[PDB]
Amino acid sequence: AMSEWSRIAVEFGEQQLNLTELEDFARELAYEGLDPALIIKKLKETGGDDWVKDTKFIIVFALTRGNKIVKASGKMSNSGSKRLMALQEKYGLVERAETRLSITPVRVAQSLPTWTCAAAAALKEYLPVGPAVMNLKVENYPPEMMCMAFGSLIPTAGVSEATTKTLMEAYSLWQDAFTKTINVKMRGASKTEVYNSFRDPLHAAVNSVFFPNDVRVKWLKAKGILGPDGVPSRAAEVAAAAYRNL
Amino acid sequence: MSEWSRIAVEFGEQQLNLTELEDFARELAYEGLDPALIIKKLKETGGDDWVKDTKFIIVFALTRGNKIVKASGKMSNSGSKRLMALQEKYGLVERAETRLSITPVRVAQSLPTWTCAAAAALKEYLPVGPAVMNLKVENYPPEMMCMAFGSLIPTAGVSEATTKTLMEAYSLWQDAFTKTINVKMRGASKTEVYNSFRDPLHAAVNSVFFPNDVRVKWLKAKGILGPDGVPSRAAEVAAAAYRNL
Amino acid sequence: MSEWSRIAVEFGEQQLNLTELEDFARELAYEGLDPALIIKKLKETGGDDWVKDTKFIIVFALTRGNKIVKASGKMSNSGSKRLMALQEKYGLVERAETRLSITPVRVAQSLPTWTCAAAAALKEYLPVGPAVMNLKVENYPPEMMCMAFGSLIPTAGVSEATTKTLMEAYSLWQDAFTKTINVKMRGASKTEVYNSFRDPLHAAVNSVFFPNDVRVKWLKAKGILGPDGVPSRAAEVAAAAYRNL
Amino acid sequence: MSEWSRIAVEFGEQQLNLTELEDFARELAYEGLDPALIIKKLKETGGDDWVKDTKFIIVFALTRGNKIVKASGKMSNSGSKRLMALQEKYGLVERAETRLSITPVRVAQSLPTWTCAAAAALKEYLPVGPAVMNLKVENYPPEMMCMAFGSLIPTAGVSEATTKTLMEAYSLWQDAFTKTINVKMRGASKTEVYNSFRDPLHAAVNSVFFPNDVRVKWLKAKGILGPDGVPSRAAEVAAAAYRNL
Amino acid sequence: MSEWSRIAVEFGEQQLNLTELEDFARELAYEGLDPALIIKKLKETGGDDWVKDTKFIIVFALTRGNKIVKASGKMSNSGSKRLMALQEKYGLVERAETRLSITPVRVAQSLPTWTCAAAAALKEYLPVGPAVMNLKVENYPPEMMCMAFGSLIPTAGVSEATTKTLMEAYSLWQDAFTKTINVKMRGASKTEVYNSFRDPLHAAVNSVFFPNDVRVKWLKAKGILGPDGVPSRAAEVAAAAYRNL
Repeated sequence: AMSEWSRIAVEFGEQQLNLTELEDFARELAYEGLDPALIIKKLKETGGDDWVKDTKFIIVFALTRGNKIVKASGKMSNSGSKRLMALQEKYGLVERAETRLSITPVRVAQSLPTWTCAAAAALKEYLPVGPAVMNLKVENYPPEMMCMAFGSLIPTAGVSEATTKTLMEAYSLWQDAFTKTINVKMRGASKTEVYNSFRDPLHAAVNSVFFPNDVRVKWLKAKGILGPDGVPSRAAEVAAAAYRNL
Repeated sequence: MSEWSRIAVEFGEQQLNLTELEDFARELAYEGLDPALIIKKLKETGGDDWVKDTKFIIVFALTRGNKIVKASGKMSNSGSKRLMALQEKYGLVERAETRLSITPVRVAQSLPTWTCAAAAALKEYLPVGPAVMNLKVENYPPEMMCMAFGSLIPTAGVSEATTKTLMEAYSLWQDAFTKTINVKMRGASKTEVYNSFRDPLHAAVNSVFFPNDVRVKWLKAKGILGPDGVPSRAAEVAAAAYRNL
Repeated sequence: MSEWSRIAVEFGEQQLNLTELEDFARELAYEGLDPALIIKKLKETGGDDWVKDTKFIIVFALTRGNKIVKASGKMSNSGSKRLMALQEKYGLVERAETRLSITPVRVAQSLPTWTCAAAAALKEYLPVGPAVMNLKVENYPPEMMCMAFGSLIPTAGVSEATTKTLMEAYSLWQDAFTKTINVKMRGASKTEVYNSFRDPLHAAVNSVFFPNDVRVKWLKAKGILGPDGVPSRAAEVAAAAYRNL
Repeated sequence: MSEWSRIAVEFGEQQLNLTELEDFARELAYEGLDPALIIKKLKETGGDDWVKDTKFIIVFALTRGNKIVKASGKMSNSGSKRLMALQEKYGLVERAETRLSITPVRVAQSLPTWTCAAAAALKEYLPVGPAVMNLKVENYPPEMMCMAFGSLIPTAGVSEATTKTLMEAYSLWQDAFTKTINVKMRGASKTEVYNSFRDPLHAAVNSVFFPNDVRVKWLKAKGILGPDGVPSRAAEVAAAAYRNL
Repeated sequence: MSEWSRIAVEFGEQQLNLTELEDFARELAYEGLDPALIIKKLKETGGDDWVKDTKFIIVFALTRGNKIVKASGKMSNSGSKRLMALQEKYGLVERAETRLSITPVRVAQSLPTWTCAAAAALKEYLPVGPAVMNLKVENYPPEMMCMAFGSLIPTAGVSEATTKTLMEAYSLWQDAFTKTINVKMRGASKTEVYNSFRDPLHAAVNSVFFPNDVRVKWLKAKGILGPDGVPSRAAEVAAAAYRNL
């Protein structure tokens, strides 16, 4: 009212919302941890042959050591150090995901989710936070869930909303545990504060559409995490309950 | 007494000038932003694309905040490209250092009634949404879930009791926003957290730019103030929640 | 036994010169500011805009502190322009590093009786005012709601308990100030907080720059002392309140 | 339903090569140091002084750790000179960043039977020695009070319960060391403490450089294992005492 | 077994030279200062201003510590100007980097008996004076309220149990000083801060520079030890106080 600027503010408020375009903007700008297609393309293009061989290796590193290439290269066998650093030069691996284009080894593992989670369980005895830590909270925690990549495999279609919620709570057990075990800064945070530090990445993975739900459900059934009826395992239901109970 | 000592004393014998001083106080009192300068800049720069460009900036502020570069690595390709472009185009910055610093949130703050309505329509997208609020109160007004709602609390055409409830109701989200989003506030009391936002909120409320005669109408239309001029039920329960830690 | 050990042994054998020592201690003691240094600089640099300039600088100190650049980003453009102008005009700084360092607050401290009177006149604009204070005690004396008040407590013309009591009342505000305003010292003990301000508070009180015959007269004329030279009701309560954690 | 999506899927559809994988995991597994790399550098560079030089470094590592420069300003003048000489002479560094980095503590780890032997002799000089271990357990084996003892725990020629006990006894010191010395670990949980050394411990216990037959025969000679091949009273009680938080 | 592996094996089958090792350990153990060095530097550099110069330096150390520049900006002009001159004059540093670092406190520690006397005479000027210790203990010995006291604690000329009482009585001031002055030390257990001073204290007490016979005689001349060579009432009380957390 008072100035032309004041009136402009008021009239801008008088407008009517376009709910279809506001939504688009919202999703356009919504959190996103990675573009799996860009990482797979970068990888396959860069290494022609020897890209499946080279990628897997990057995934075992991510699974067992994280993103910290340089510190890690100094604390490993010579051949593993040698190859790791070779692959870093070769793919331009970075230790921190600054932009959409930055290839961290954990982004690599998150981009091939069903291979990673399978490798996780085969290697459960090498994971930084595996059966030891998990088993003393629940009997038989599904080892495929012991990695950053498992959230991409929780489905949102072909299962009940309750099933999807169970899988997230169960998975949160390991998320919360990994964080505490691994993150120095996070030590002493309430259960909610731990949660928030991973709310967004887990959501973006779940509600992502790159890895198709029908493939998820089948994988889940095949691993026993869902029964044939499409509802969680015993172990999942407990892990979920455990997590709801702190 | 040295010559100086004697000056110091004679300086406190002077009569106070209560208008001089008040004027001084207000001129130096914390000020959140110049919305006028912000709107003028966006319009003069954008031409007519400014109205859409703004809405797009406001949605960014609503769901991502101010950290443009960090957030551009964590979105879609369309979002990121458009956002970087709007930044280059308008001179957008991530920190509100000076009065001329155009931050996404300050843009949101300079078009209040749109932002809140957008926030409510985009409520499921907010970093502190109904997921958070509901654990504290059933039916938290979604128009209160954003940084811009502060400008809409009126101080004229409602009682200072109505005003105060709207601010306590609002302080519930201010609290949860801070505690949820920024690490430097872990294990901090309800009086420390309030203090981290005392200054901006009191300045938002007592801003003269966005007029109170519209604030009351808009609140009414949005059911946060009833027709009798008093808060809704959802507000009163929200105030009560905050009053009780 | 040889021969530096001998020098050491023989060194400790000497008789102390208690005066030598006590003078060394006074020279090396904490000192917060040379008020005369301050006032002299202001009066030489600014001519007579100096009396106006100081008030306005003091109001800045009383309501926003020492943070010249951050504050100026967050205030009316009028206030912002005169602040940066006065900074350059007087070489105002943000941190006291040397005795030469002229900060707003030190300026505030160099004209005590004016500062506390304006603190009183502008209670509602203080970052720690009657709001925070009434949650502690009924009627907390407003003149004590600033950094300047310490300089006004008497070490002569009153009983030593009177002095102890004024300082105990004051530490209510001091403690409140720090906790409310220091980002560090958040989960910190009472004495820990007290230790953050003992040395300056003690230095301020024991200062010889501002005469006690004026302090007592002013304190009585403000009612913080009664005519018999003893604390008021609300001062006695404030001490006990500080005493009682 | 995308080119790249279809790639991810059939990718995750591959059979694992459990041997491919086991090998990658081991290659990428945490490795504390390459003792063979270490010995070979000390012996190529040291010629024959190497033995007596190594002994001196191992002694500094045992009693001051790895912080060469800071420690040299706080010791005797001769020991300080000899420190800095051996540093230039062998490229001794303070942090183990690469596999090539030669730290005193690493040097010590590369010769664990000597190191643990000489640690028991130097028990009164150890940062964490018999005073701390006696407030926890009767008769803590002195050979254990060092970073090198982990390598001496065997996985071959003893029961796998023997091994667990030996790791549990040892963790008592390990836990005490980190709490005593690491300013960060202060006020952390027992688990939080165990994690910071779980990895290097398992790598040491599981290394193949220093042979299990020799580890066992040595521990027999030191009575950390009785003739049967099972723990000592002290190991057993020390084990139990670590277990009980 | 093979092949560098075999070197590490035979390296550990080498007999221990306990003469070699004990020497190494002493050369390498913690040392706080060559006080002879310090006195030597001061006498040669200063001729006879040297005696009065040191006295002044020590008063500085006692009441303000080692931070020359920071403190010189918060004292009288007189004291600031003399302090800086002495720093240029003597090459004074604020931090104890190497054995040649002559810090104020290090000067105080080089002339222990003088310092503790000076400390007791200036007890009210000390950063941790009676105000602190008087709450903890009735009549805490003022000579112990400084860093130099530990060199005075005797190891010979008195019983082992007497010594432990002094080290314990003293630690009460040690504990108090560290907690009350170092912020990084806040929120920390008793053992965490004891460790903070354990090495320096041990190094002082066990030093051979200052002869034990003087220590005892001097302790006696102050009533810290009675004529039979035993701790005072104040001594045993303060020790009890310290063992009782």
